[PDB]
Amino acid sequence: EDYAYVLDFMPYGHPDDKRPIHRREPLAQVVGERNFTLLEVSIRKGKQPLVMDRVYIGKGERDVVYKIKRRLRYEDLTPAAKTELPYVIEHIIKQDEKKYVDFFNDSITTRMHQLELLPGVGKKMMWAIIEERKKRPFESFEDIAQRVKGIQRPEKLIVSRIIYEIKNPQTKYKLFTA
Repeated sequence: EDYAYVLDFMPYGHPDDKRPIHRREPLAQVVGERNFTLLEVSIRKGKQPLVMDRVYIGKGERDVVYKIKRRLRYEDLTPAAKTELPYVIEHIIKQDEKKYVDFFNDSITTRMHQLELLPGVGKKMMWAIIEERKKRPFESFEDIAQRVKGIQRPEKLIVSRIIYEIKNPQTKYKLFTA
C-alpha cells in the first residue's frame, strides 16, 4: 500500500494502554486504498488526522504518518474504526469506479460464478447481470443500478464483499483484498 484512509485517530493511543501517558504516541487505524489492508500507524507531532483523510504510507517522505506499527485483523479495529470501515471503503471504490465497474462487465469458476461471490447476489441476480452485460458493457455504477432491475447498489455489493474478505482471510477467493 502507498496510500490509506483514516478510520480512527487516537491522540493518546489506545484507551487501555498500560504504559505511562508520556510514552503513549498518537495512533491511527487506516485502511489501504489498493488492497484494503488494515494498518495501525503512529502519527507525527502536530497532526490531527480526520476520518476519511487520505494519508501517504509509502517509502518516501510522509507528511502525516510517522511509522507503520502493524497489520491488523478486523477484531483489532476500535469500535469507531469498525463503524467507519464500510463508509470509508465505499468512499475508496467511488474514487476508482472504473476498476470496480470493470469487475461487473467477470469470468466464471465452475457451478459457481464470481458474481455470486458478492454478498446479496445469487443465481437469479447473476444471470440478470449477465443478461444486461450482453447488450452493452456497463459504463458506471449508476448505469448498473439503472439497467439491472432490482439490483442492490453495486457499491454496497462491493463493500460487502471486501468486508467479508477482510473478516475471512481464509476464504478461498480474494477478489478485492488479494
